[PDB]
Amino acid sequence: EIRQNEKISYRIEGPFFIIHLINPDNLNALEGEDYIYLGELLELADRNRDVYFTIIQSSGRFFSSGADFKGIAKAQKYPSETSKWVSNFVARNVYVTDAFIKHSKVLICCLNGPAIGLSAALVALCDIVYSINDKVYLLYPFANLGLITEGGTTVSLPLKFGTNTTYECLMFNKPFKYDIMCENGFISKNFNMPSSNAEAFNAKVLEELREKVKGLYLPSCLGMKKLLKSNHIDAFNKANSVEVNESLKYWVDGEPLKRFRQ
Amino acid sequence: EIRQNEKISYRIEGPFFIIHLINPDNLNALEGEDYIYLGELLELADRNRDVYFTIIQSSGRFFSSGADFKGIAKAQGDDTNKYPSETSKWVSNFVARNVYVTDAFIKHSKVLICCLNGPAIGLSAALVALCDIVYSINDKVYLLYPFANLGLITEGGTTVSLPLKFGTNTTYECLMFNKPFKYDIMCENGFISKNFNMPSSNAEAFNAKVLEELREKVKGLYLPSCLGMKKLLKSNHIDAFNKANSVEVNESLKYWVDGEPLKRFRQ
Amino acid sequence: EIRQNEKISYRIEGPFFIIHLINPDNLNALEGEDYIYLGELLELADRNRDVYFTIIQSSGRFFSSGADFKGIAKAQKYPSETSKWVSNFVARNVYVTDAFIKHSKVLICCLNGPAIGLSAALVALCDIVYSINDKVYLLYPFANLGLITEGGTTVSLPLKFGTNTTYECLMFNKPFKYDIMCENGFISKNFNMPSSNAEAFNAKVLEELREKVKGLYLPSCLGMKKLLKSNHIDAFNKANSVEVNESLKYWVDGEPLKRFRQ
Amino acid sequence: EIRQNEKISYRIEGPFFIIHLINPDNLNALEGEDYIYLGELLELADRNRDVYFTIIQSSGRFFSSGADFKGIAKAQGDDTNKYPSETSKWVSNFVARNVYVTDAFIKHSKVLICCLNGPAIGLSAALVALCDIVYSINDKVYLLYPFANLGLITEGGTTVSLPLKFGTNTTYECLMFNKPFKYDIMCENGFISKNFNMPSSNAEAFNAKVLEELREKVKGLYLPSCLGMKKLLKSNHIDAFNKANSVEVNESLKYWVDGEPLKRFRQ
Amino acid sequence: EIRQNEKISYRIEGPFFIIHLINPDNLNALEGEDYIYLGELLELADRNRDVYFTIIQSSGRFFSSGADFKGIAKAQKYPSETSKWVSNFVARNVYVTDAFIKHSKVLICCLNGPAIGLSAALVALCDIVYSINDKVYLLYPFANLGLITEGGTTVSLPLKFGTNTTYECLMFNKPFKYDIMCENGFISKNFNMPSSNAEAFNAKVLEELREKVKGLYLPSCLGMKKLLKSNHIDAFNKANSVEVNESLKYWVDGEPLKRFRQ
Amino acid sequence: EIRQNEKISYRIEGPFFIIHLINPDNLNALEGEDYIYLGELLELADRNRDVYFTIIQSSGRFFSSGADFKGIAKAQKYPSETSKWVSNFVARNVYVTDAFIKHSKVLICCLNGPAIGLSAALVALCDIVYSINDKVYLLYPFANLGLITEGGTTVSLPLKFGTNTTYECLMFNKPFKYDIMCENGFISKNFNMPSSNAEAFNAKVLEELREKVKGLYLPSCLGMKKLLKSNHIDAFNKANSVEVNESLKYWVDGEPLKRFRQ
Ligand SMILES: CCCCCCCC(=O)SCCNC(=O)CCNC(=O)[C@H](O)C(C)(C)COP(=O)(O)OP(=O)(O)OC[C@H]1O[C@@H](n2cnc3c(N)ncnc32)[C@H](O)[C@@H]1OP(=O)(O)O
Ligand SMILES: CCCCCCCC(=O)SCCNC(=O)CCNC(=O)[C@H](O)C(C)(C)COP(=O)(O)OP(=O)(O)OC[C@H]1O[C@@H](n2cnc3c(N)ncnc32)[C@H](O)[C@@H]1OP(=O)(O)O
Ligand SMILES: CCCCCCCC(=O)SCCNC(=O)CCNC(=O)[C@H](O)C(C)(C)COP(=O)(O)OP(=O)(O)OC[C@H]1O[C@@H](n2cnc3c(N)ncnc32)[C@H](O)[C@@H]1OP(=O)(O)O
Ligand SMILES: CCCCCCCC(=O)SCCNC(=O)CCNC(=O)[C@H](O)C(C)(C)COP(=O)(O)OP(=O)(O)OC[C@H]1O[C@@H](n2cnc3c(N)ncnc32)[C@H](O)[C@@H]1OP(=O)(O)O
Repeated sequence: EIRQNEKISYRIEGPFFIIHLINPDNLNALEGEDYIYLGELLELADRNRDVYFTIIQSSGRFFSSGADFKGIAKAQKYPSETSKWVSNFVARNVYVTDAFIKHSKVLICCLNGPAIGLSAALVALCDIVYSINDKVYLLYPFANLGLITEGGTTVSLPLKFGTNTTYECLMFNKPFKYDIMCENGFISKNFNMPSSNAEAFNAKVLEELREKVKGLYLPSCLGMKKLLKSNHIDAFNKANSVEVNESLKYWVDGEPLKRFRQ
Repeated sequence: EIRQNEKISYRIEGPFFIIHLINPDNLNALEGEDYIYLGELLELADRNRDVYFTIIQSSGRFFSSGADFKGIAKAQGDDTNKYPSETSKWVSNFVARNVYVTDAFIKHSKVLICCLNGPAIGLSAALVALCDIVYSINDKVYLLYPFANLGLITEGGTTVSLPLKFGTNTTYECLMFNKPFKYDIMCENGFISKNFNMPSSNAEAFNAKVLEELREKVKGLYLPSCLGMKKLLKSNHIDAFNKANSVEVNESLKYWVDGEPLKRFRQ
Repeated sequence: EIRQNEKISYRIEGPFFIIHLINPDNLNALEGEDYIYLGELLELADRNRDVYFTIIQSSGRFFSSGADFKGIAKAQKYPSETSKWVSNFVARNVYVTDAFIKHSKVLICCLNGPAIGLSAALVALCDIVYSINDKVYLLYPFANLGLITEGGTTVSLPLKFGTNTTYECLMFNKPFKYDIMCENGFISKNFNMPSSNAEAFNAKVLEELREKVKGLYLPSCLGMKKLLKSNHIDAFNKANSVEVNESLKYWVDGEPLKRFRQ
Repeated sequence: EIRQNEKISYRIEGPFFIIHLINPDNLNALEGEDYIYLGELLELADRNRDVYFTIIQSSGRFFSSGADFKGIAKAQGDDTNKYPSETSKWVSNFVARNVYVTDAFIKHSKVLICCLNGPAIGLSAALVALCDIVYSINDKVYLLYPFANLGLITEGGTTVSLPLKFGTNTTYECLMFNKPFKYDIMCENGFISKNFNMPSSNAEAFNAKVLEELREKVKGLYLPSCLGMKKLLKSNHIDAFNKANSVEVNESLKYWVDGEPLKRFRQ
Repeated sequence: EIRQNEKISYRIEGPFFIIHLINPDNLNALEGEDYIYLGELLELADRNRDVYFTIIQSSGRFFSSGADFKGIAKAQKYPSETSKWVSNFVARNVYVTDAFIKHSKVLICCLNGPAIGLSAALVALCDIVYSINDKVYLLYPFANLGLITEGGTTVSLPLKFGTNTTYECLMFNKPFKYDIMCENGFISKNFNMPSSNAEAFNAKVLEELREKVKGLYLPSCLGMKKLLKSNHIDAFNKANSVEVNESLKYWVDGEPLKRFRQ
Repeated sequence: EIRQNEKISYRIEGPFFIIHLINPDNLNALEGEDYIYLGELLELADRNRDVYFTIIQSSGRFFSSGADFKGIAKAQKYPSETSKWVSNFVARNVYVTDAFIKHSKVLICCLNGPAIGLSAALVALCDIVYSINDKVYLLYPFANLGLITEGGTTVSLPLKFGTNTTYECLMFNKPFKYDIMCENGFISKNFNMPSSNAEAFNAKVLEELREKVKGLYLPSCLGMKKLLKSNHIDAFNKANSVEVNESLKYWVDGEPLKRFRQ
């Protein structure tokens, strides 16, 4: 049981809890409350004993263009700038990043197009990623926005792409392109479908997943994930706290607001 | 430069940045915005190159009775809505404040000294346990962490600080059964570095006397060494504190959302 | 549901799962299968959603004199000495130590008299310890038996008694006496009752516990323990594996067997 | 000095301690006592001051098909009892063997080289992933960890070794869906240091050719440097491996005791 | 302010602190005091608030052939062999490795040819590496010199090249060649220029860097690096201390000196 | 085999390797080369298979007053201040601290009077400490000398005395007195003998040790220590490297030299 959100839906099909970003006209840009909603859906999936896999799917040509700048401008009532940003940015980010970090079900991202910023951080926290075609990329534009690492990217990017690649991309605001994703095994399967039909891609992933789970003992999947998660859980939780608190001086100084308004 | 707050003041005297909780009629109970203010003051002290020591002092017979329950009830009565869910409300009201103020203490680079003029409770007691040095007014001080009785869990880094400073077995006895860490336990674990043995009716005299002794003790010291040493000492547990901060604040949410603390905060 | 064991019983009273060592004529010395049984009882308590506290109580004048030497002599069928000790010692020790380390309920030991060896290791893994009187002590006689640290004592003893004290006691086979236990806050309450009535002591602890839990929100107790456990869980699990494997060369060399037979 | 085992032999040639799995008709499937024997051989090599490299070689078209299911069925049919409970049985049969052999690999101080003459499966594949260097016979080798299909979880340190050597996302795809780590994935992650590109019908020629190249490569090296370097490299993940060993072996128990793997091991 | 060194110069251009190894006739082999000098330059760059990037460039056909053996022979006054090597090797290595490990500016290496030994260790500690052409390699000849890992290679090589590749190269004294560097993303861009003009390569890298920093908020770069560094800082500091002390027995035994003399 | 040193002797008696500081007229103040010598003696004891305990004893009324200031003034040939202090301070500290941290034999300190500075740091690295009488203290005067923590005190002091006590003593240059030592179990036994006869104290400790080892299986002592050491070995090695490098800016700035001259 949870409120409805017009930008994000979910459903359950057998052992699969499927979350769908459904706002393609705005490239599935997300506001603060939408990130919170996403975290609440993960927590709902996590409490359902019939769910073994949580699948995140999107719509249109982008997975998500990241945080909604119009919503950010609306957040610019509180005794100080610090208090405002603690409520609007710190809170949201620590909550949703935490929901991904601790999630006990196998978390699969269907990457139907590019992801940017905090949405791309969340993709990097998923356990398995499938791409629609070779035009997908991840962009973390923090240096261009006057921000720093978010959503656990301090840990996930070096871990999944290597340290030297991560510095080149983050320091100079360059994308992690399809080729770098394939070379680091970030994408487990490219479906090579046209960008004009995310829907067909999403259905095809689900169809393959129904085939792949046949005969598996699903509690083994969760048992294995529980052990695998313990390799970096501490580093992720440490990073979440420091990222969110260290970002405050950037917001309070004002640079991101200037730049979020080109 | 910072706004004023009627419940907390500060001043600078030489190398000392002094923070004073000044609401003794309410036992220096603090609302969310006051915890935030406290974190902002630490960050202000941390940026001031003339400050080597940040001293936290209070007033009256309590250091602080903890989070203000009236303010907590305000975050439940509406007051428009103005939140799409209970989760969203508690993320903004509890998660955010706690993660911010705990972090300000954990990372503080100046020597952080607590003048314990009476008991401390809850999140305020957690902050006392994050200070580097603690002086007590007399042997009637105690720390109480009443999480089990409020339907909550560890806050303000107590997951790490209590076992570290009081031992694990003592921590379980106190936290599981809502029992205070009393003066004798504090002294036996070296938590209190000096008991001034003054009457509880004059926090003001105690506070002045601590400052007077501190002015004497710093004479002849090379103060950048103090900071250099703290910078190394902090690295022993910094990772564990930062990890605990994130986890404590997120794991509390289900307790707030379930509603138990609100029932219990009501008497 | 579990088999019966004549040396160890259990019962449930409200939120308390009570385990009772009931072989005072043999000072509650335990064989390998009894340590395993103890681990199985912990795991049973851990799965019961009505249990919040697991209380371990004993009988007579000793809590437990440790591993039963007669049973050890019986273990002296297997292709090698290594294989024998892997089955008899390694297996038992890793299993029972693990059951204590991961236990999610609040674990309380009623110390009715001295504990020795592996039984004393288990006492040091409990969250809270109450003593009957000031004659209790813990002895870890590994240096005298030709063995090394067991039951997580590599971590628990320095953690609960300090490093320098631990070296003095372990290197020279000296007890951790009541005074050192009180000074390190290892014992949370001394009941100051006569050693001739463990039964009255055990009942009195339970009576105080029923009083102390009134008004508490018990899920908070478990929530707090779950966070507290994460401080050292990794070090305990690492120690368990190394202790058990490093002990093998001592058993295979034969020294403990000579000495276990004075 | 050690007993003989008809399924595994060893010999020493100069600085090389060579272990050979010699039961190709059964795809070098191993029973519990064989895993133990393998650990004993590692410990023997580790104590020999003339040995600098421990080389593991196999026979036939498979490196090893993993744990022998017939032997597993023996540990279920009785065979007197002779165990007070299912838990006690599995502690002795599974827990004990796994924790011992995994530990022998994790702590081994000599350079550990695997000659991969064909596929490896299960616990045997876990041991391959614990070796320092791996050479393949041809591009048809693969590693399979079929835990999800057997109703089990990670074994032999794979909790740590697979994400470390293949990356996290690749590891989840393979483990969650019971898919092999194929040659191409092995090459792309640098898991295989050299592919010899020889036919699968002659493991013997492959094994000899690896040894021949190794005799050439060690010429002129100061061999104590190899060991000194390994001693430092091992410290990067030694704690994580030891922690994982204990947890893997204990967490598997509920899967054995519940019975699922026995049903599934039966076809 | 710092003394001059004829083998290494530096200059500052805008946000770039540029260090130039300028002894191509000796393949930029470095003596102990030159490594120390290099550490001092990093520490100077680190204290300059206008510097955001520290760029290390070399000359000729080699980046650096490593420690100068003629200088080593000079070091073979002190009460013991141990005391001599503590002063000559331990001290310098622990200092320069530490300067690279803690450096807070973005550290970029312009790899104009091969690097060997301690110089190659320093290349592996840089955040970003650009290569002149596909003939560059790194060689860590410790096994052939009778030494062990240096300059944090205990951590940096498995981290950046993987553990199995690291064992093959280190155990058998084999280079990490261009192909292995590209496959692990160690090199972020190959400029594909001729080895006869390091100068042109160096100028071209600086030109591209000036282009890539345009529009970026440079304090974000440093903020991000400060978080990224925390992933492995503890392991690097631990390794530094252990590498330098464990190498002593190799120097004192004398093997490296015999071998440094062929 | 090792050279002789007039300020420090050693001998072997059965399983005991006994190191004796023998310069009471100068309160056993030690120069750099004497610290190095002390490290070499530990490494000699560590390589001797008949040694199970390494015992450090001193003479006169002080254990050691710390680093010899006259020797420090001599050290104030080198291209820079940095290079000088790297050779004189960094090198020696990193070497001797490492020798104590890694030592595999049981390390016992006979505290015949106060210890100061780096010598007191070494006392805090010993496994077991016995005091002559209740007038012993440890003083770490770093704040008064314009230095920072040394000899692993960053880790050993909070570990053995607690964090709040450590801040009070270090920040304000106050001694850890006998009472604080006894309350934290730092001292395992006070012999309560007069300060005018260190020799009798030293002989009495050895006599009690010969009595306490009787019947023990000494390889168990070492086996246990090897496991106990792993609890904090990484933190000690990390601290060693950081302490020695971070102290440099204090020496180079000059403050300690001014203050070492009163
Ligand atoms: C509390 C949470 C804290 C948040 C942490 C902050 C960090 C982040 O999440 S990063 C978000 C920063 N966003 C960016 O940097 C913008 C980059 N995204 C882009 O899409 C690029 O502009 C670009 C060039 C790739 C898009 O090209 P293009 O496909 O032409 O986009 P466009 O056609 O304009 O998109 C369609 C519509 O979606 C809207 N839209 C797209 N992205 C966003 C966004 N991030 N925010 C708001 N609206 C957006 C457009 O305004 C446009 O509206 P309309 O149809 O009315 O013109
Ligand atoms: C964003 C932040 C999230 C943090 C979440 C939770 C963390 C916490 O801080 S937990 C702390 C919650 N507080 C408590 O459990 C205890 C608070 N209440 C108490 O009064 C003291 O504990 C107690 C009982 C020891 C005081 O004893 P006593 O000396 O008798 O004082 P008492 O007479 O009760 O109070 C004196 C006056 O101060 C007021 N006051 C004292 N503490 C508080 C408080 N915490 N909130 C509101 N008012 C308070 C009283 O209401 C009373 O006012 P009035 O004169 O109008 O009656
Ligand atoms: C698979 C698991 C691996 C096990 C890990 C191994 C490490 C350990 O657990 S340590 C166990 C080692 N045990 C010891 O060192 C023995 C020390 N225990 C003692 O009780 C001491 O002998 C001592 C002096 C304190 C007891 O004094 P006391 O009270 O006079 O004992 P006592 O009167 O003989 O005890 C009563 C009976 O219990 C029996 N008993 C007591 N302890 C044990 C024991 N550990 N094993 C077997 N039987 C025992 C006695 O044989 C005696 O039998 P009876 O009544 O027929 O004479
Ligand atoms: C204490 C230890 C605890 C460890 C617990 C679990 C960890 C594990 O090791 S899991 C591994 C379990 N094994 C498996 O899942 C796969 C084993 N079975 C297989 O045959 C191979 O995987 C497979 C299917 C790829 C082989 O393909 P293929 O080339 O067709 O060989 P196949 O014809 O099946 O077998 C050849 C012969 O060797 C025998 N054999 C092969 N592997 C095994 C085995 N693991 N156990 C018993 N017999 C085996 C076959 O029974 C067959 O004998 P026969 O001539 O009498 O029919």
